[PDB]
Amino acid sequence: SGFRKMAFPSGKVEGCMVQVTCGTTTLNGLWLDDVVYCPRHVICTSEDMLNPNYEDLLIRKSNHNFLVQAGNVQLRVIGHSMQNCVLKLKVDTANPKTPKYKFVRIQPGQTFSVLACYNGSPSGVYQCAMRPNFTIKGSFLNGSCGSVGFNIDYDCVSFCYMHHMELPTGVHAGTDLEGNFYGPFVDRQTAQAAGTDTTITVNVLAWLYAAVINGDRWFLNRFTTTLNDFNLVAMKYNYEPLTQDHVDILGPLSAQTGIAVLDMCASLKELLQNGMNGRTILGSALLEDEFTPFDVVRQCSGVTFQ
Amino acid sequence: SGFRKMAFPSGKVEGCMVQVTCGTTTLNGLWLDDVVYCPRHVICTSEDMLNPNYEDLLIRKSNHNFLVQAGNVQLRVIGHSMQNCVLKLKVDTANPKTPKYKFVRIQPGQTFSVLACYNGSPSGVYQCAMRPNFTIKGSFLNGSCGSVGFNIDYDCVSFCYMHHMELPTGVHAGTDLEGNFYGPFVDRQTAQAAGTDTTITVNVLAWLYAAVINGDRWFLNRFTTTLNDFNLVAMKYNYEPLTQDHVDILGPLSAQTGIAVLDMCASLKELLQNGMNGRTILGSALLEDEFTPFDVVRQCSGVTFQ
Ligand SMILES: CN(C)c1cccc(Oc2cnc(Nc3cccc(O)c3)nc2)c1
Ligand SMILES: [Cl-]
Ligand SMILES: [Cl-]
Repeated sequence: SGFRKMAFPSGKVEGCMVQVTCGTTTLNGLWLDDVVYCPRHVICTSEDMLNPNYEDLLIRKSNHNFLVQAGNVQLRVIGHSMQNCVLKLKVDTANPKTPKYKFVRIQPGQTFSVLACYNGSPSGVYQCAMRPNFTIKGSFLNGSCGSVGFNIDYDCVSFCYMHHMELPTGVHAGTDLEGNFYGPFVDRQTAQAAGTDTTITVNVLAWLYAAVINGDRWFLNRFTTTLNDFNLVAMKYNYEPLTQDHVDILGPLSAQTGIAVLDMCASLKELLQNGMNGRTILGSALLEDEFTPFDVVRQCSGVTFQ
Repeated sequence: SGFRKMAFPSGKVEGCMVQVTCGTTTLNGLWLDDVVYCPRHVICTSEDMLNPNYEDLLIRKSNHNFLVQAGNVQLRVIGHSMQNCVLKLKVDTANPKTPKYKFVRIQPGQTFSVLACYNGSPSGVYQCAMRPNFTIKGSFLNGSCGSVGFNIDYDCVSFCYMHHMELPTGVHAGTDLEGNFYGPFVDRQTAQAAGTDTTITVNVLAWLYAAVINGDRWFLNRFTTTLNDFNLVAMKYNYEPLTQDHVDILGPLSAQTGIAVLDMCASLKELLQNGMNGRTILGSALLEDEFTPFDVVRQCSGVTFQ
């Protein structure tokens, strides 16, 4: 038993991390097969940060201007190109540590592990959720750009995030591995509106199920509700609307606990309308929304999904 | 910026994880050089866990009773012996991925990363604190026994914990890698009292410094406190007493922020007495105590490992 924010083991990703330097600036790159991926603002200086012309800056560069180091071994760069906001440096050697992998663009509300890195060397690993407003709340210092987010299914690493910037609000923004930013953000040193955020309803319900499985049951009540009534409450409390697809995804947790999904929705409704009265759920004094139903099952391997 | 509960990169430890099966009992082992370390209760049957005579059970065991799988390959047990509560299986093949390592017995209040494993395969990684009462509040399901906890310093993995059991209360107990249990616990299926626990006061103060570094400052006040007077309030709220040694350890964080240690104590004194009034610190609605002063500096400094 127990329930803890749990990241994926990072070994497979560690072996892909390298250090990329262009003139002054160093950040991290991801070496897969014979291509290194890194944020394109590596080719930038503070003179250029408010409105970089990335096409012109890249024209001034040549293969040998990109210093790429995998641990202690220097890599030979044989080509470069820009795809959206990432650079792809072709190297003469395929990474012998390349895992089985895919590139994926995740949906808001999905979770992933981040391997925070500096100078191509790993520093730590933690779980993030892609907020509804397409930011993440991580731990990213100077030089952490190019650190990636990922999920592991058996033996395939699905890379879904590369870190590019911290907004003036202190939250974080980045791209998929094709270089496309999550959300409306751009790679320039400017104040940028992140949309209104909201709480990931389906994740709160999954975490309430995890709590019941772990023996925390005080919030269970004698009430039920409708999807429509619940969604009225959710909208009032800045929660994401709950769809039948969400109900469907919560099915296996409903089955293990025997608590109908709409009964749990009535429990959540009461928590939102009355607060938690100073009590806790799974060690937390607020309602947690960064565990997916998948995340919960992984840590409660008693429920039946297949 | 940003402060997150962060585990060490787990790659070096993943390469040492194997599966140990004895009869119908499978758990995890740690393969360093030509020895596989695992909990000795792997040799117990269901009906033997009330009061096993491990000496007699081990005598009855033969090398071929221990099936050890390392990925696709099964190792060949050529030796079996017992060191306190850990079983040591000599194998005819040394681990080529053995990292630089030490065995270390940690102190209550210190933190370490746990690599949760099942059937010899790493499942996830998270950060824990050894509680003052020598338990840990982890996330462990059946078969997780043998999962290890560790720290990394530079390039050396310091193994400090091996998981052995879940207490009937749902917290967790284990040994150092010499097989000595942390706390008053023994490896028999008995109800065992874990001592009264306390909050790690030095860690809470370290975490408050982390919040100030990340822009959370509302808790700060212009109140003064003596160490002795703060300890009167701490004892009322089941906080462990703060010593000069603790004050000294927080020095670097006091220097970085310009907030004297005892002034931070005055801040914590108010938070314990009046609570948080619904406000949060670093996203949390309660006081966090699983970050050491080192953890805070390490994170806010970007320290890496290679
Ligand atoms: C997207 N992103 C992170 C980005 C984009 C383009 C250039 C780029 O490179 C920089 C930006 N800023 C600075 N220094 C700096 C110091 C104090 C205040 C200040 O606003 C800026 N140094 C390099 C980063
Ligand atoms: Cl995830
Ligand atoms: Cl630690």
